[PDB]
Amino acid sequence: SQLVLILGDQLSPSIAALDGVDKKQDTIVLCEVMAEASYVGHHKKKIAFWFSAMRHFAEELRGEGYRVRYTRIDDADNAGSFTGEVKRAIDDLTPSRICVTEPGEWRVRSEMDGFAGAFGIQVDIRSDRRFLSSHGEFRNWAAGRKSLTMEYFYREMRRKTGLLMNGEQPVGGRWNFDAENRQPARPDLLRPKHPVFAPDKITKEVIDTVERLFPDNFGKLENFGFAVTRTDAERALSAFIDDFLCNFGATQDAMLQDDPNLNHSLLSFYINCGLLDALDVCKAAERAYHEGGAPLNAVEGFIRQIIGWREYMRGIYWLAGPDYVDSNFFENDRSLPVFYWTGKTHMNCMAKVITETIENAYAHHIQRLMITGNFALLAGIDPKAVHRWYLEVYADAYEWVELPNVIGMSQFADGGFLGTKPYAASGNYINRMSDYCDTCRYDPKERLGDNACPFNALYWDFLARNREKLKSNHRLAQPYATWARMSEDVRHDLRAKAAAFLRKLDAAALEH
Ligand SMILES: Cc1cc2nc3c(=O)[nH]c(=O)nc-3n(C[C@H](O)[C@H](O)[C@H](O)COP(=O)(O)OP(=O)(O)OC[C@H]3O[C@@H](n4cnc5c(N)ncnc54)[C@H](O)[C@@H]3O)c2cc1C
Ligand code: SF4
Repeated sequence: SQLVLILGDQLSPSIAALDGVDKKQDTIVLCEVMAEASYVGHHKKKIAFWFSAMRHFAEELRGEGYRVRYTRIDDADNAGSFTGEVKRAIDDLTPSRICVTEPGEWRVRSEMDGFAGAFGIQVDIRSDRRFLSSHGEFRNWAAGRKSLTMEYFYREMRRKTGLLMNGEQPVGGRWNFDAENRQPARPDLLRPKHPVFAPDKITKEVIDTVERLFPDNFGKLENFGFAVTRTDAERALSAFIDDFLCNFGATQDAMLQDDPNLNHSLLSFYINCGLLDALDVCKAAERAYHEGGAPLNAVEGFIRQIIGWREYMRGIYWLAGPDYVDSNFFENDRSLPVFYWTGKTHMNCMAKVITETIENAYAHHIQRLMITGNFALLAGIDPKAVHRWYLEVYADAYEWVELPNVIGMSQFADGGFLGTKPYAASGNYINRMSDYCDTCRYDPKERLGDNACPFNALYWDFLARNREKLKSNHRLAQPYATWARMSEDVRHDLRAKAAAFLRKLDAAALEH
């Protein structure tokens, strides 16, 4: 008989490990196991989402006729590790083999590589076919290139899937419509509200348990609205296609104080644990285009984020190896400011985004990149500490997708390995793309003096102190030219102002 192990982010009835299961003799094993349980950064809503999502999946599998062994977070016998739980399961079920789908984390994959020797039983680790490229295919793709860029890989995924393909030509005569998706947005108070799902009996029980076992963890549990069933996740997909997809590209980079969601889909939490399938989501958007529900620049832009970025990050993560997390191109050692955990900062943009993170366990892409990520980059934060924050505070966070977004795209801590450019930006960018500055005590137009937006001096200081490593970068040529034409006294005053702000950070850090 088989022991079929299914992990917390593999909540799909077509997951590879269920291939060829004998429903009457095999047993599916689901275990609420948290290796980092004592890390208080993990958002309470994320933990509640994990476990509620997993308990509904166990019930769904039983309704399908499977035999399911379930261990809760609060079970007295919970061994606290996948190995310990698999050992407890072997004792009950006396299987002749273990089937499991390859995990999405370096550390968990290695642990499972040890099952065969630790238990003396056959172990079959199956390739996770929810991704379009195997590890080997992606490695061979990268070997033929020398400089990796997402856009090359995306073109290959467009051909492999057929999405928005007319034979071997892209639908509409163009591969990518990003150029049309970059304007700022004014508020639109008729934009519909996003779907929320009231907690059912199982979710309320998880919510109470999380409050009881992680009382001092980051984040609020109030107004938990995540879908936790396959059917409700699809209701969230439907809501996005009917209400927001047609305007998705229009506002893709915009930020608004009173609208935390704009036209984003808010489906990442569901795709990443298996309640939605990535290719099914793209096909839904593609259908919307042919039925006239959305324009091409919006549909292609949406699909590019999933079979382009999301599939690319997965390949980068496995190709870069376990020690990618140690990338530190600029040699930063500064710790993460405590206001990333509290929101208690006078920078209005940072305050609002961190607050939304506290309350919702979600922020949309341009806030992760250009607000909290940009600040950490400019401030010279240790990239590993930035990594820990993003992995812990967002409900769609898993290492394989978060790490290449933090190490590569946001912090440039790999020196540009995945092909992006440095996203350093001054307060002038935030003032154009958002209305955060309108109610901020600081002034985005000032770089010196007590009123000045902190991003302005920090932007120049970042460029100045990293000049040897960045001067050849084409996209920074104009900024470095402007810098070299300032007087020595102006350059000196900008760096002294930046030092004074970094000093405020260091003095607070050397409290705790
Ligand atoms: C510092 C940083 C950390 C990030 N951490 C994560 C993370 O932990 N988990 C995560 O899923 N995404 C992460 N991203 C990518 C992106 O910000 C989120 O996927 C997005 O905000 C999810 O919101 P949404 O579902 O409304 O996406 P939408 O704006 O509706 O985008 C549609 C879908 O495309 C995918 N997608 C879009 N952008 C990216 C991207 N850059 N990389 C991978 N997939 C993408 C997601 O599946 C998303 O659901 C990160 C980006 C940055 C800059
Ligand atoms: S002024 Fe500087 S700090 Fe205040 S909001 Fe605009 S960008 Fe953020």
